[PDB]
Amino acid sequence: GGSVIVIDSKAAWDAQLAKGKEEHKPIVVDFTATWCGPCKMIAPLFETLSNDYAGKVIFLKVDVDAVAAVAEAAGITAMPTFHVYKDGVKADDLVGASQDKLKALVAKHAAA
Repeated sequence: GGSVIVIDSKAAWDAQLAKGKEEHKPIVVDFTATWCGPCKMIAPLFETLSNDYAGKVIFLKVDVDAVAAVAEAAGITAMPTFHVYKDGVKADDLVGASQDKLKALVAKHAAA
């Protein structure tokens, strides 16, 4: 629908990071899992934020169990974990289900 893009493979992962680099837009990733309770609780917000920032920020969702290769490379240990990517590299992160911190993180990078 143009909101959250579900990553299903490493190939998709690489294509999306490249997209952020080509469009010069920051990417915010939600590393989650079906067994993660707090992840289930913050997902509604991540989606809303994706509607609120459509066109300014690209939102990706990675199910760690479904795409182990990306999860491992990303260095994930606790859920949920949020990463910000710019020009193809990790630029910032947030770990935990803090709604107030998630909002601040997105707003911060939506700017400059």
